[PDB]
Amino acid sequence: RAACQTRTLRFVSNVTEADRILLRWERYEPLEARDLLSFIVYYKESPFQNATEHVQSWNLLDVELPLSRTQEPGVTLASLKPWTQYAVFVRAITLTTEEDSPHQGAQSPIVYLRTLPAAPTVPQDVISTSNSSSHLLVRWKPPTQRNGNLTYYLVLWQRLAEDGDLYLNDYCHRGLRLPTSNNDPREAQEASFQKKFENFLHNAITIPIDFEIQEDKVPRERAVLSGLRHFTEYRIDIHACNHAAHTVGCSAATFVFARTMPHREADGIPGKVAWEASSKNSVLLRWLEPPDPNGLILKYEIKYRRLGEEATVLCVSRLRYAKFGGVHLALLPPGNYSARVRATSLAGNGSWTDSVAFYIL
Amino acid sequence: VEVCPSLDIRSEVAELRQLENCSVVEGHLQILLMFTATGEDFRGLSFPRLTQVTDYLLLFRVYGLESLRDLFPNLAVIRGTRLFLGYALVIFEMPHLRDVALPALGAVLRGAVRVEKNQELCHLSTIDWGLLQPAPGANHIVGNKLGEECADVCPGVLGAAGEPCAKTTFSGHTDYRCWTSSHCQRVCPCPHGMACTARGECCHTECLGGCSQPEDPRACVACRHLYFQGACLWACPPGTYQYESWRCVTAERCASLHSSTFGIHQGSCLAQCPSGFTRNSSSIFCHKCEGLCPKECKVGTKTIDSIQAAQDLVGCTHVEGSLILNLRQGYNLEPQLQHSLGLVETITGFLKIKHSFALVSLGFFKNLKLIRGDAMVDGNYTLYVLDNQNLQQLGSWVAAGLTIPVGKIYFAFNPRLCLEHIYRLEEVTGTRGRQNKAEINPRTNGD
Repeated sequence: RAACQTRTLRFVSNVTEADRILLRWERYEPLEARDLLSFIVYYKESPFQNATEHVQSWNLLDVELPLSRTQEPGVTLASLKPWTQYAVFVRAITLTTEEDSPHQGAQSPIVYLRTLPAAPTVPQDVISTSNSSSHLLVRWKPPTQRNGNLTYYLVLWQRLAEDGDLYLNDYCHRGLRLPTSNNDPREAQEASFQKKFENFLHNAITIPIDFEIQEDKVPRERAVLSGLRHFTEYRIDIHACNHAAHTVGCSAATFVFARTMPHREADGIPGKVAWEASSKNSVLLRWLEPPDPNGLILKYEIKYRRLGEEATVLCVSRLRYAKFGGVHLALLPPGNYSARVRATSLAGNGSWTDSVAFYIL
Repeated sequence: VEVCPSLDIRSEVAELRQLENCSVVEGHLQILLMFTATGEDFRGLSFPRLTQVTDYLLLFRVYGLESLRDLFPNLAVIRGTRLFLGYALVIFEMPHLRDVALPALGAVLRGAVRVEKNQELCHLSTIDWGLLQPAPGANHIVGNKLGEECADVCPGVLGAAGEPCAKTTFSGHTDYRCWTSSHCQRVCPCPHGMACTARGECCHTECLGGCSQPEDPRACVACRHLYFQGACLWACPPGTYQYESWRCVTAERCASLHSSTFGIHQGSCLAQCPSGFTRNSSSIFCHKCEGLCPKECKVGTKTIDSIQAAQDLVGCTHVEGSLILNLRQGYNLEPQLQHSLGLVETITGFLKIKHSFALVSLGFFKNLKLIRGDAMVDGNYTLYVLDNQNLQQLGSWVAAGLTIPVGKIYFAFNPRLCLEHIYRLEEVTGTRGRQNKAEINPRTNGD
């Protein structure tokens, strides 16, 4: 019926795409008469260059040869993962009803074709921590789909300015929860939501080209960022890359937000606290703001007390402090008074300064 | 004032320029994936003319954008005719975003709100969604900045920007309601869904979002029920019909808007008539179907290789083209292929079946009645069954049901197809002498 002496079919043209493979081979016209034949193409994903024909594991594909003199048969394999090796070979069928006629089957050598690479998947499991006030340590995992030969990771970190609402407020009333640095130890609708927002990112590419983005390239799956400001938040974008100068580019970012450790003594008050009393029992105390605090200064707490009795505290906002450059203390019994001042920043409480002593008569 | 169909914007702030003259988006507005965007590009960009989005609003990874208070300073109503998985407003993974800030937002007619994974975004507990949505319990607002980690400063409260505004109750909390530190939410005394103005007196009932004069339908900024000729109406005038669930159009206008499958059943000019109704060429109104919808499907030469490749034809009755079945790797495909193919009643072109090793029988063409043969296989063939290793029944679309006007048939290499079935097909087709030997001849089919 079939499977007679076997001929050889040569591939005349191969085209590789990101997820397609176009193939052509010479037109094997049968040594026959008003008969019929067609080809069947076997292709399977084989990482290595060892594979066995005829056998399932393979994926079959029928191709009827066109009825003309030009346009060699050709096929277009589709839905192929990028940067994968595929073993392909074609085989003629040439089923005939002739009584006495050679069958003369034909097939082709197994040929391995590699499809073009594309941008890889976003990095997975990005974690970050701070070991000091000017360093950030970042770790992650390789992308799920490398889509090529992994070469490096593009790391970008951008400084984040504090929101303006902290600047205008009175934090003596309605206090808020202060932020902290980083100390990480370095359902159908939900699935559809994540699937849609992953298909959104599948078409996203990145060209490997108070706010200033600075670039870095890292070979391993870990990075250290140095020279940062103290107690300032940073946004970190991490893209996986491969041969991407001509490819569609690098991956999409996997940004995380990390804050550096507070500076230990950035909230200290410079110089010494001066004063200038008034004849109406009211006294005025002056002190200059810290130049570079941890984020910003929320309030000033001043502790004053008469010589001998208990202590009294007073909270002052930025607005009240800046309205006159200091603090007024009125309606007090005459005597010798001692005062200490502290600054409160986003990191937390500051350090008490030296005592200032004055008199009221 | 402007049509402005649904628009997706990506990858460039320049692409955001297609809303210059837009007034009402008759669709969904998407802004996403703007990696190379800074806080300077979005500072000088504003679209004050946009005042309504019919479908929904989505924002996804727009870098540099800090607030929507400048992008859409006059956006008022989100109709929510269709939803992004039930959400009319989605804001996801937005770096640098600090507040939602839609200061002119009047209502979200239908759909929930999803504001997730914006690490720098707060001012979300200072807004009551009860004065915006009718069912605020479906909102999904998690993953943002910690609620107690930022000061949701409203223009009133403590020493702030200035004049305060009213406070309501949303989830058992009586606190100030505000959008940003300067703009704060708008309320006014009258029953729900009654838009008001600067004077505080709320406008006509049909108004929505806002107005300019009270108790004047022509002065509304957004029509609650229907819109026509700069006025808000409970229903369209008798000479017009609804369109996109939001405006009134004449018959010829909505006929031109879809230029063949449109219909005006139940006073609503849709794009495809619903189930149970259809129209072909008469006056455009989806009258009730007799017993089934004669869906017509046009394909050039639809090669079929699997059930998934055949699910396209689901529900088709008249096929304008040819079918080329080739099912080799399947197993017991008859019940699966009956659902897809089997409502077909006429094939204008040819029918070919090659190398179908998985097809035990051709019984999934039960309603097939005619194969005219307009598209005709080379060699003067219309029915071309070739190389079917196990094909026994050849279906039941026989006994005077079948009719092939032109073109011959061709059966070859069907060992298990007994010649009795082929000869019965020849008899019921009414054309037996059309073919000749070696086209049906044994030693190939019928062993």
